[PDB]
Order: sequence, then structure tokens, then C-alpha cells
Amino acid sequence: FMVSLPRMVYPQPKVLTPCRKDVLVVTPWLAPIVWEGTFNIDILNEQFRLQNTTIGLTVFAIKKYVAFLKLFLETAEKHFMVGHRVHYYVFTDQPAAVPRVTLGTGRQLSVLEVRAYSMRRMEMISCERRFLSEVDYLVCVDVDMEFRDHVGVEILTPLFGTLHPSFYGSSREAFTYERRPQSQAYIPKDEGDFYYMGAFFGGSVQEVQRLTRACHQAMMVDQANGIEAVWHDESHLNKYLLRHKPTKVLSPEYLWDQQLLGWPAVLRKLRFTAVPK
Amino acid sequence: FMVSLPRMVYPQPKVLTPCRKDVLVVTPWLAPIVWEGTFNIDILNEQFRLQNTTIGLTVFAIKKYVAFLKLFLETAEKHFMVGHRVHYYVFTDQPAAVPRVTLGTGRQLSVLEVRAYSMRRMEMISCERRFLSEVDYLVCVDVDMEFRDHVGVEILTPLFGTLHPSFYGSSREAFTYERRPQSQAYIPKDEGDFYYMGAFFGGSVQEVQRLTRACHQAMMVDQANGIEAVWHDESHLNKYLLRHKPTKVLSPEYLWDQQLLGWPAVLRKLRFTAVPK
Ligand SMILES: O=c1ccn([C@@H]2O[C@H](COP(=O)(O)OP(=O)(O)O[C@H]3O[C@H](CO)[C@H](O)[C@H](O)[C@H]3O)[C@@H](O)[C@H]2O)c(=O)[nH]1
Ligand SMILES: O=c1ccn([C@@H]2O[C@H](COP(=O)(O)OP(=O)(O)O[C@H]3O[C@H](CO)[C@H](O)[C@H](O)[C@H]3O)[C@@H](O)[C@H]2O)c(=O)[nH]1
Ligand SMILES: CCCCCCCCO[C@@H]1O[C@H](CO)[C@H](O)C[C@H]1O[C@@H]1O[C@@H](C)[C@@H](O)[C@@H](O)[C@@H]1O
Ligand SMILES: CCCCCCCCO[C@@H]1O[C@H](CO)[C@H](O)C[C@H]1O[C@@H]1O[C@@H](C)[C@@H](O)[C@@H](O)[C@@H]1O
Ligand SMILES: [Mn+2]
Ligand SMILES: [Mn+2]
Repeated sequence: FMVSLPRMVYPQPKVLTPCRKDVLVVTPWLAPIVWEGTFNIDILNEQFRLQNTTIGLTVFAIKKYVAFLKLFLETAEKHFMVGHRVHYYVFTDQPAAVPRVTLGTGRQLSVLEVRAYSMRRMEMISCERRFLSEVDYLVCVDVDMEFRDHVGVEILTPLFGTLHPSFYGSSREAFTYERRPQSQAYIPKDEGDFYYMGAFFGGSVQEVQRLTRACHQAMMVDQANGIEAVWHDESHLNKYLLRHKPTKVLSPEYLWDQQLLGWPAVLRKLRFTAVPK
Repeated sequence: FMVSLPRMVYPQPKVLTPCRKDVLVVTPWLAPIVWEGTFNIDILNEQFRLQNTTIGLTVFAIKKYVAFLKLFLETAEKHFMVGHRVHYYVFTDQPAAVPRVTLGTGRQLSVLEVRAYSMRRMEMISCERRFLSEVDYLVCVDVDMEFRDHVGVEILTPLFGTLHPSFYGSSREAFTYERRPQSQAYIPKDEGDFYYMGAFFGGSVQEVQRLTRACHQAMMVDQANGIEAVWHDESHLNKYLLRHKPTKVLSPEYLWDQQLLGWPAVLRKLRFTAVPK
């Protein structure tokens, strides 16, 4: 049950004035594509706070990648879901190397020890009972990253992927999907909506567990058949999101590499960006 | 559980090419606004057929309005949810005046007798147990109308309203919301997203029952206080959808009066239109 919104004063949306005329803001299956200018964050914050929403953020920091945790977490504190309930889940082979980072109120961090050495992340996420009890949504991101700007409840939805920053302008034949019919991740050259990056996906706990289960099972079949998809779990993520359309798509504002790709006119904000390695 | 979509060949959506540049296609709370060119109906039909979706359509034909049923139903057969399961619910004081209309396969019609003589429609819809058992979505429309073009699963969502054809270009101060603070339907001049028409709303059975219950209760409070909102149940519908944002908004393609308003450039299709009375 969703209670009433309070009175709010904000600019009237105008039917004959698009927010953005330079980009596609809705997919052909009527999922929003999230760009700056498409959302009133005050309205969304109200809606999600009225549901007392809890967001889980999973991040893997295995072997040398523990060095990325300090900047990742400190910048997450500045920019990720501020004002909402957040539970970070840090999967690592080195629990003692996790930096002591000061958290804002309503935010917690759990260290989950794992084995070191593409199958690990999808298998590890598909924690099943814990996430169902503790959070409403799961967001699954790369650690070799930093938040530079707002990443908030505008992303939340049953299932989302993120446009790969290298391929948002590419035609589908150029996408680096797995192209061998012998792989479970196979997508032919005449199929595909978008190329999603493995570094930022999420959704409700239920939908994220479905996706990660399916990708894990598909990767196991491939392993048994002696094939490894060209881009590993990303290849399977793309296969999954082709056959199970996401209910929102994040623009490349949400996954950018400024060193590689600069700052194009189409990006009004760079929100979550690659750290040099 | 949603099974996989089959392989499909369709045009690739392009991130740097908007479908429509002339209209707002997503609200500031990230609900799609449904216009022609925003959706691939083949994808949506697949998604909704894979869930074996059943759509209930409610229509009231009381007193002289029974005369509108023949054209309403015959044109619904040509254009409304064709290929999907449909259950029409015709509420009338004259069961014997309901025309015998031939239905396509998978479609059924129930005649529900009611009393003759704004409270009736919201009260009557909030049938509660029957709809929950028989349909997935409810669509609630005026009878003095005809379908001229496709109205399909693109509209389905937990909660939707439709932009009133007279007001989609209007600023909010000009909207004919109820303006007296003594009414439950009161909306001040600095609030409001859109002006929704009472003639086409819907959603999941649960959300439609919530809306109709709330509007019925609000109208009862008004009656007890000796006030009747300026546009009756439409005034309350607008209050409800202000405080409970719809998850899709239908463009005026879905509710048009060609005699009054012609055929503006912004409408690529006229789907569901007023019959002269
Ligand atoms: O030694 C490692 C390697 C990786 N990671 C974790 O795995 C994440 C992903 O690894 P990278 O950042 O090195 O790789 P990309 O994000 O470039 O991932 C893409 O390239 C990969 C192969 O390099 C796979 O194909 C993957 O599916 C695809 O999304 C890292 O952020 C980190 O969280 C570790 O913790 N330790
Ligand atoms: O004698 C009647 C009158 C109305 N109706 C039913 O009620 C529907 C709505 O009535 P109208 O078509 O006459 O009115 P509008 O659609 O123009 O409705 C708008 O104007 C109404 C007052 O005229 C209310 O304010 C209502 O909330 C607002 O949406 C009709 O389609 C019909 O289904 C009947 O069956 N018999
Ligand atoms: C010559 C150097 C490597 C830089 C060129 C990489 C450009 C394409 O990005 C890569 O795309 C792959 C799928 O085709 C896969 O997702 C890995 C991805 O590379 C990662 O993401 C990029 C945006 C960069 O941050 C890159 O460094 C990172 O490895
Ligand atoms: C002088 C004649 C009446 C025609 C002028 C009506 C224009 C405005 O439409 C009316 O708007 C009201 C809210 O302000 C309320 O929704 C009723 C609505 O009138 C109905 O819908 C219109 C689009 C027409 O189909 C109209 O005939 C119908 O009554
Ligand atoms: Mn990375
Ligand atoms: Mn009418």
C-alpha cells in the first residue's frame, strides 16, 4: 500500500515541450532510459522514502582490487542514494584490507569473505536468503570506479541495465555480443537492442536473483561444452537482457570513462566513472 | 515468473535518435506517456501474451446511453486488445437493451444490472471480488465513444490516466480542477501535473480498486459536507492521480473529439473518439 504524496510545488511538465530532444528517453518496450532532465528527483525521493526503501549495493574487491575500495566507498557516501537506507555488501578475499570508511546515518556495510580466483560474481549474488530479508533492491557494480555526481532512486525498478559507454552510438552488428552458436550467450547479427555493460546492473532482489541465476547456469553449460563467451559474464548479461527486457535502462551518465571517451555534449552529468588502472 | 522472449527481428532502437521530438514521452516521475512511435507493439504483444493477460473493460450504459453500446462494442471488437483475452462488463439498467454483438475468440461479455440515477461509477467498480478472480487489468471507459484505431497492451501498467483532449496544452492554473478548499478534490493553482479525463482510466485490478475506493470515499465526505465537485468524479480522479502518480499516461490519441478539436499534427492516430450526442 502506497500512501498519498504530500503537497509539492514544482515546475509543471509540459506535454508539448520534451525534456530532451537529443536522445531516446524511452525504449520500444516502454521502459524509461534515464538521462539528466528526464526526472524530478524530489518527486522520486518522496515516492521511495514513503516506501522506506532499502538499497543493497554489492561490490567485489578480490586480490589487488581491494585498493579501489576507499575511493569507491567514500564517494558512494557523497553521491549514492543519500537520504535512503543503504546496505553495502563487500565481497573480498582480504577482509582486513577493507578500509574503515565513515558512513552516514541509516547506512551499513557488511564484509563477506570469499575465495579468490567469469563465474564468481553471478554465482555469489544468486546470498539469496540474506538479500531477500535485508534489502528491497540490489545494485551490482564494479569497484574500480568512483561516484562524481548523483546516483539515486531514479535508477530503481524491477530490472535495469546500463548502456556501455563505448557502444551507445553503435549499430547492433558492431556490438561485441557472443557470436558463436555453440555458446548459451549467442546473439545473431540481426538481434539486439543495446549493449549493456557488466559493471552496473540491478533491480528488485527477486529479479536480480533471477538474472544472476540464469547467467550462472548459462555459464556452467558453456563450461561443460568447453566454450567461454568472448566477454564472459557480460556476454550472458546481454543475452539475458535481450530475452528479458529491463524495466529501466541507465544512460552512460551512469557508467563513463572520461580518460578514454572525454565528455560528449550528450552527457550533462558524469555520475559514476572509471578509475585509471 | 516471466519466461524468455523468442528470437524477434525488428528495427534497432537508436539512442541518439528520439522516436518523437515534438512531445513529452516520459513524465518527471519516469512514467511513459504513450504516443504512436514510442512502442514496438510486437515486443509488447509477446510480453503480455507470455503472461496470458486478461483485460477487463467496464462500461456504463444507463438510461438513453444504451443506444451507444452497439457501435462501442463492435468497434472494440475491431481495435481493443485484439489477440488477448478480454472480458467486457456492461453495467446497465436495461439488460434487454444490450445489443447482441458477435465476439472474437477468447472474448466474453457479462451484463450487470444496476439501479438508474457522480457517485455511481466509482462505487460500482470498487464488483471487487469478481474482478480479482477474472481479470489481470481493468480498463474503465465512457460508452459514448468508438474505437477507430489500435488500443492495445501498450496501455497496461499498474495505474494509468489519460490526458484530457481539451487541456493537454494548458498551463495548470487553467485546469478545471476543483478549486474550493472545502472539497476533498481541492487542488490549488500551483499544483498539478496534468488534467486527466474521467472517460478512460485503468490499471491492475488492485490499483483500480484503490483508486475507485478512494474516489468514492472522497465523494461521500463531500456529500456529507454539502459540496459537489465542479466536475464530479473527474475532479476526484484528478486529485487521486496528483497524489498517486500513474505508472503510464495515455496521450490524447486515446481520448479525442474530432468534431470539437479536429486532427492536430501532434496526433498520428485517433484511436478512441467521441460519438456526437
Ligand atoms: O582481480 C580482480 C578482477 C576483477 N575484480 C572485480 O571484477 C570487476 C570487473 O572486472 P574489471 O573491472 O577488471 O573488468 P570490466 O568491468 O572491464 O568487465 C568486462 O570485462 C571483463 C573481462 O576483463 C568481463 O568480460 C566482464 O564480464 C565485462 O563486464 C572489478 O571491478 C572488480 O570488482 C576483482 O575484484 N579482482
Ligand atoms: O444518463 C447517463 C449518463 C452517463 N452515463 C455514463 O457515464 C459516462 C460519462 O458521462 P458523459 O459521457 O455524459 O460525461 P463526460 O464523459 O463528459 O464526463 C465528464 O463530465 C461529467 C459531467 O457531465 C462528470 O463531471 C465526469 O466526472 C467527467 O469525466 C457515459 O459515457 C456513460 O457511460 C450513462 O450511462 N447514462
Ligand atoms: C587499451 C585500453 C583498453 C580501452 C579500450 C576498451 C574500449 C571498450 O571497452 C571494453 O568493452 C568490452 C566489450 O567490448 C568490455 O566491456 C570491457 C571494456 O573495457 C573496460 O571499460 C572501458 C570503458 C574502459 O574503462 C576499459 O579500460 C575497461 O577495461
Ligand atoms: C458546447 C458543447 C460542449 C463542448 C465543450 C467542452 C470542452 C471541454 O470538455 C469538457 O471538459 C470538462 C472539464 O473541464 C469535462 O471533462 C467535460 C468535457 O466535455 C466532454 O468532453 C469533450 C471533449 C466533448 O466531447 C464534450 O462534448 C463532452 O461533453
Ligand atoms: Mn571495471
Ligand atoms: Mn463521455
